[PDB]
This record gives sequence, C-alpha cells and structure tokens, in this order.
Amino acid sequence: GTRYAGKVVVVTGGGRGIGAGIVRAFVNSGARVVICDKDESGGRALEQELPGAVFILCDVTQEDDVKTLVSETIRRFGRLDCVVNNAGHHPPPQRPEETSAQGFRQLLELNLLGTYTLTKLALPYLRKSQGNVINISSLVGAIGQAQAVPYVATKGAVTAMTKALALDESPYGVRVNCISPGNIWTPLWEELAALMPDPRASIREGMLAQPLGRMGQPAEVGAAAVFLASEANFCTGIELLVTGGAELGYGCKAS
Amino acid sequence: GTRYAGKVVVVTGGGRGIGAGIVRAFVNSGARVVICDKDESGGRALEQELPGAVFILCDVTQEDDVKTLVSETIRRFGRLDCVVNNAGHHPPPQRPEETSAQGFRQLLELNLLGTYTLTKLALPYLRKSQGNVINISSLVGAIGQAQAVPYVATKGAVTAMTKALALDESPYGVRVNCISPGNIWTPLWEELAALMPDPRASIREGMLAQPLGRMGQPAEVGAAAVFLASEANFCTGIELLVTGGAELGY
Amino acid sequence: GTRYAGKVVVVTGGGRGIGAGIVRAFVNSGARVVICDKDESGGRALEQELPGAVFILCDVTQEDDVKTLVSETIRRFGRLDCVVNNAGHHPPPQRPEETSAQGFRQLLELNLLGTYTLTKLALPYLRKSQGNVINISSLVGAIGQAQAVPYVATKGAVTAMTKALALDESPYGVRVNCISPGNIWTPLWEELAALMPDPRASIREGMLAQPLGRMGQPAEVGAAAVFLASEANFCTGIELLVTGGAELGY
Amino acid sequence: TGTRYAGKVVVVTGGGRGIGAGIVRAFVNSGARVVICDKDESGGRALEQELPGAVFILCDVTQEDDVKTLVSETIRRFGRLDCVVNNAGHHPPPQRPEETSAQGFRQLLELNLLGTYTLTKLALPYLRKSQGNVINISSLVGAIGQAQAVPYVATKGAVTAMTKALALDESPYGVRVNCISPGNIWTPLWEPRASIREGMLAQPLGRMGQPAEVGAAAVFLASEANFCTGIELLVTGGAELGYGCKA
Repeated sequence: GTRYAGKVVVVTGGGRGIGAGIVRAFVNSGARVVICDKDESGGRALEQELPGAVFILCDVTQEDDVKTLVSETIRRFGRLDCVVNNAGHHPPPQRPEETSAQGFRQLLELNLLGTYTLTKLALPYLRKSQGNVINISSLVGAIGQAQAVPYVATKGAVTAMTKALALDESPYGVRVNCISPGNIWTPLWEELAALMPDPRASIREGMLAQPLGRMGQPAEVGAAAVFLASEANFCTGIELLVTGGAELGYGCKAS
Repeated sequence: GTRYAGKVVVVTGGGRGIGAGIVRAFVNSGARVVICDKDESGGRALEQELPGAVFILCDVTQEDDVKTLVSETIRRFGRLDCVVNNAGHHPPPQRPEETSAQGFRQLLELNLLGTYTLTKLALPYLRKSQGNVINISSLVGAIGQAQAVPYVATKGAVTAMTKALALDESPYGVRVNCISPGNIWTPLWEELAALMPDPRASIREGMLAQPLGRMGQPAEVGAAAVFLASEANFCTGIELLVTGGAELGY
Repeated sequence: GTRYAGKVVVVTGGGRGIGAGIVRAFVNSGARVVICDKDESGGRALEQELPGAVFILCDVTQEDDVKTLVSETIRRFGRLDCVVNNAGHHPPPQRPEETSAQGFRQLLELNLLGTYTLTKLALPYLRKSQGNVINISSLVGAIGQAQAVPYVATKGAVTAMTKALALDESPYGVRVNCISPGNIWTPLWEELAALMPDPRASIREGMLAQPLGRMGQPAEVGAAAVFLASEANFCTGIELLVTGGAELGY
Repeated sequence: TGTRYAGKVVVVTGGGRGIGAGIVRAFVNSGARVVICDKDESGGRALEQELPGAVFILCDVTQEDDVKTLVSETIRRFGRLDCVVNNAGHHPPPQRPEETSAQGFRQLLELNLLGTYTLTKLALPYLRKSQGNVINISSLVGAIGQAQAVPYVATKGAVTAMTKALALDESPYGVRVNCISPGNIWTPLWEPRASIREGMLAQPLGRMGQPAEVGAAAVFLASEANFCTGIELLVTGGAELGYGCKA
C-alpha cells in the first residue's frame, strides 16, 4: 500500500483481463489509478470495487477522447506519474491471404497509434513528475506467431517504439519500458479457444507452450508493471518478458 | 552469373541507392529483375544499363498498381521466385512532439503496408516456385534511434511481420527473411553531407559510428539478399544484420 | 518488510558492492540472508549491521566449501528458497594477445563453474521449496565489450546456462533467471576513478555511457533481484537488463 | 571449382565430418585452399583424398602445441591465412543437471571454447596481414537454451559472446569476426524414430538442416559479408519462431 503512494497512473484497456490485473496491482501499491477503457461496464464495476481507482470512458483511437482523458487526470489529481498503454486487440486467427490492408490499418489504430497518441499527450506531465511509460507489447512481437501477421506487426512496432522513445526521453529523466506477455489466461483467451473445434485441446496446447506447464495471470503482468514503475529506476528501453519461458528451447513448430 | 539464373526477382524501391545495389546484385546472379518503383528516372536509367533488369512504374501504396505489377511480371516472365521489399522512406530527424499521427500513418503506408500488399499478392506465385521473400528493415528497429519514433516503429513492425509470415508460409516451403542495414552510403547521403555546417566532421561521424570504421555499400546489402534468395535454404524468419558492428558494445 | 518474509536466501559474492546491495534488498524484504563469500571483512561487517543477514566463509570454486555452505544453511534454517549467484570477477582491460588460456580457465572457474556448483548442490532444496535461482550476468555478455574477451565469454555462458537450467527445472516449478547489469557504481569504482589521469573526465565518461546519464546503484540490482524472487512467478529464463539504456541505439 | 574465395586459405577445425565436412566442401567449391583440421585421422584423410583443393592436418585444438603447429604449417605450406572457421566442438549426450560434473564441464569448455580461443589467438597475426576473418560455429541453443544440456549450452553462449567481444577488438585491424548458430542439422552425430521425427518437426520448415547449408553460410560470411562483424547468423529453419510444445 506504499510502494507507489501518491502517484497517479493511467491504465488503458484497464477494464478487464490484463488491464484489470495491472489496475489492481497499482491500487495495491497505494497509487491513484485512472481506468481508461472504451467499455463502460467493466471499468465501472472495477471503479466501484476499488476506491483507489476512477473510471474514465475513453477510446484511444479518438484523439479528443485521449486529450480529455489527460486533462481530466491533471484536473482531478494534479499530476501524472505513469502511463500504462495496454489498450490493444488480438484478432482471431487469420491466414495471411485472408487478412486485408483495411483490417491491418484498423488494428494499427487500436494497437499502435493509440499508444503513440496518449504517450505524446501525457509526456509533458510525465516530464514534470519524472514519470514513466509502460507499454504492453507481446512475446509474439519478438518471435512471431502463426496466423497473426497484422497482430504480430503491431506488437513489434510497439516494442521498437518503446526503445526509440526511451532514447528521446532519457534526457528528461522519463523511462520508457515494455512488458511482453506470452500466454495469459483471460476471458479473451477463452473466447478465442471456444471458436476451435476442440477448445479444450487448444487450451491444453496453450498451457504446454510454456515450460512451466501453465499460462500466466493478469496479476503477474500487474506485478511486473508495478516493478517497472516503482523500482526499475535504472531500466529504460527494456522488454520485460512475462512468458513462462515459452521462447526457450526446442518445441513443436511444424506438423 | 549462375547463382540465381533463370529466376524472376521483384525489387521495390529498386531505382537507386540501396535498392539499385540489390537489383545489380541479382542481375549479376543471372536473374531477371523487375525494378518496381515510383522513381522512374532512377529505374529507367538502371533498366537501360542492365539488360537483365526491367522497370515497371509502381507505387506500392496503391493496390491496383501492385496487382498490375504482379500480373505483368507473371504474364511476361511466367514465374516469380523472389520479392525484395525495399520500398520505404527514412524521414528527417523529428523529436516526438513534432511528429503527427497523420505523418506516422503515412509512413506506415509506405514502409509497412506496401510490403504487406505486394507480399500478399505475390505469395500464390512464390508458393508455386517455392520462392522467398526478403524485407529490408533497419537496425534501428531492433535497438532504437533518437528522433525517429515513427520510423523505428515501422521497421520493428516489418521485422516482426517477417517472422509471422515465415511461420505461416513454412508449410508451403516459402522462406521469409529480412536484412537490417545500419549506416549505408548512398549518393543522396553524400549530397546531404555536403550541405552540413562541417561536412568533413559529419562524414567522419558517419564512418566512425560502427567498429568497421566505414559506411556500408549498397552492393553489400545486395550480396546479403542474393545469399538469402539463393543459398540460405534452411534460413527463415532471420534478421540479417548488415551494420558494420554498430549494435555491439562499442 | 514483508514480501519475502519467511524465506531463506543465499547471496554469493555478497560481502560488498553489487552483492551487498542484493543482500540488503533481501534483508529489507524480510528474508533470512546467508552471505556467502571469501571476503570476510565485507561479509562480517554486513552481518554485524544487518540482523537478518549471516556470514559463512565460502569459496565457490571449492566444492567442499559449497557443500558445507548448503548443508549449514539447511541445518540452521531448515530451508532454501533463493540462490543469487553474484560471485564473479571483472578483470582489468586486456587486449586479446595479452590474455592467456590459463587466465581464461581461472576466470571461468570463478564466474561460471562457481555458479554451476552452488546451483547444482542447492537444487534439491529449491525444488522442495519451489524456490528460484538468480544469476548475476552482465550486459557485455549480450553485446560484447572491448578488451574483455574472457570476461565477456564467461557472462555469455552464464546467461545461456540460465536458460538451459530454466528449461530443466521448469517441471519442478523452479524458476531460473538472470539480471544483466551495465555500469553500476561501487566504492571500488570510485576509488579507482580517483587514480585516473583525469578523474573528473573519467567519472563523466562513466555517467554518460548510458542514456539515463548516471551510473546504476547496487540497490537497483537488489530491487530487481527481490522482484525476480518474490513477484516474477511467470518469469523463467529471462535476462533482466539493469543498464540505464546502455544497449540502445544510443 | 569456383571463383568466390579463390586464392584464399581457410582453416576449418572439426573439418573431417558432419558440419565441418560440409563447410570444407563449400570452401573448396569456392576455389579456396582448405586446411582440414581434425583429431580424427580417418575422416579428414578420406576427405583430403576426395578433394584436391584440401589438405589434412591432424590436430587436437585443446593441445596448444598442435594448434601452434597447425598455424605454422599452414603459413609454411601456403604463405597466408584468410579465414579460420572454429567448428571443433562436441555435443554430449543428454544429461540432467544433477548428473553433470564440474570436471566434465571443464573438459567440454576445453573442447568447445578454449580451442576456439587458442587457434584464433595464434591465427590473428596472419589474419591481420591478410585482412582475413574468423567464423565461429556456435549453436541456437546458446541463445534460447536446451533441455538436458547445461554444460553444452553454456559453452555455446560463451562462443557467441566471445565472437562479439573479439569483433570489437579486431575491427580496428579490419578483421571481421562472426558466428553461425545452427539448429538441428542432420549428421551421423545427430543419428529413436520418434525422436528423429520430433527433431524434424522442431522446425517450421518441417525438416532438419544439412551440413552444406551451414557451409554456404560460412562461404557467404567469409567472402561477401564485408560489412558484417559480430553477427550471429542463424541456420535453424525457424526453430526459434512461434509457440511450440515446451512442457
């Protein structure tokens, strides 16, 4: 309740799954948390549950929404210490032939340009506070993934952008890092699995993709974020892997 | 003269600079090369010089241009073995505050979605030839650079996409690789350098920015591409660094 | 206070510098800490200041010292939750011609095989507690460094070995990770700087060697270690960089 | 024979079979003079009989006098040294960490790490004169790990890292130093049926690699990668890519 006391944190896509885990972690650290999500229901239930938290309806692809989010934050709490860019969408599995450019553009809006926009607008305030930026990328940005060309591209862009921005903002004492989760068990993961012919088999396959033999927890991503914000003071431009070793060793990559 | 003989290669952004180095390299391998660019002046001059090269006017951001290019390449040469996605722009230095989302979107159109569009359209024919894709990314995608957030983002996206696609295309035996150059000398570079407050100083900085103590040549990028196309048959989803050691502890 | 309470931690090379920063960080977590080192003078001082810390004289290159350490730790504290392998020496700068195989072997003995031996002997106990291993590597292992071939090689080995071990230990739920520090300030560094031809310039050079514009602190490495031990439950075989951005396009 | 590396002199350690033999052939086909360096007489002697562009010198890279002689003999016979390919190395059988020993680990560092160090050290004066290059054969498992191979993995992480440090040291002299990191390469070493299959399917390409493919990569690094130093060239069939079966 004291590790990030007196700090103000914005978590986008914060209403459920990974975002919610991050939100909870930060609230437990004693931080004030602004839950930013386009979905009313999720973030509003979460704001009721957690007094350390406040829900602001916001679509990060809409610049005015982002502009308002930032102004509201400063207006209500007078400072901004951490921006966690977690807003993002994993599409269902799609072969490259069955992707479109329009779909790819849309996914870049959702996964990359929202991050860009909030970060740009937040940065003046993060300089004043010597705050920090945490982007939620994905392991698949680094190693790839089958049937996810657009998604993988968007997350490689996020991880790369993180490094560029780290370099630009280091003169101002603003650290910029990313977390790259692997397979994290969320309702999202579950809806996707439900689309498969044998969803149970697909969930198993997902568990066994980690040497640890399980998938990760939103709380575990949340812990990593609180660490990056509150104690990783000589870390900038790093990619913190929360994957259960899924990138390690030989596996089953063909059939 | 023999290494990639009887093969058909499309090089986007092939009209000059790095792209021209790649075209030349493939021509010297014996390949038929389609220079695909909006730079006609470069492209037609290369085509006039190199009998093995032909120029087709094409903007990769324009889907119908790219459909026509692929269709013409097949109609004319009957096959497609290799696509080199080299089209792309490095903007001037820009601090993050002085970037715009619009500018960023435009750069994604050129550097990322152009690569996507052509690869997508070429892939049915690459499968038939068991061909390969070579995307020209950049070291800065991997390690960052100052004053280049959009650019770095676009190249990190191309490198990542390379890997995704390698995975998807592996069952068809189509390999998908990228080359990430560092500081490569071009006639444009040389011309810009001469406008500097101190050109000699600027040139030295550029040469000493990697352990090898010089800048790269377009031919060196080309050689790397020819290797990937012609002899790297167990390589897929790799990022081949052509940087002079720039990323090393230096 | 509370977040690694009830747990038993062995820190090798814990008597001073980076090691002492890790010890203190764990002590402040509420853990019982066994300082394992050949540096008695540092180790006994730390033990006297920190009630949660205890010193056991142990050379990790000596297998029987290590067997004794582990056995004493168990017999005294009944458990072992975390092993931090921080023992290791960075030699002064040496050109490759000026290294010897014998030197290299000795440095492997300390930096690599010491880590191996302790981890091997602890693992049966770590399995029982579902504990974890934290090896302190170095950024230079990842990107290289001039005039440090043996040292770079040993750290590359430690980081690789971390991944190997993470795989092997994963079925038992034992996590194995590494922290790769860049330039971290220590009293020894400060004392060496003072001997330089120009200490001010030397100090500046060290501070400006990473984008954050200062050197790291032992405490920061300790914080990272406590995070890995206590809260990184889905992290295994990772390399956590504590470098201030040193490896970036900088 | 070939023109790409014509007039050049190349030393390939562990060159008598498997991957080393593929590297030797690739270089002989590039028009290079190749010194096959191996501790095994039979393999390298058969290969030198087969390939006129090639010469067999019996040598154990863990023995410094053998290495000293190898280098001196190369220079005495051919007057120059352009490329050293450090491919000598051993993969032990699969071993749980508890069943490894320190002594075993030290032995493997001699075989996989210190031999490379020693030859490279002795060769470097000549490599400077020729503006030659060094190519170390590491392994993918150095980078991503492997199960039941702690010592081996450590040795290869060491090789890859050393490559980078040396690249930095030798760049002022124009000597490039790169490594190749092979994944699963089909050799008689590699060579149950179920395990072979599992090895094939560890690559998205659905097959294992061939020594010739590692050879091609070496010839490229030697002869045309002139702005490459300190790189890790992956010849792995995409094994490091994507999700797999890791439990």
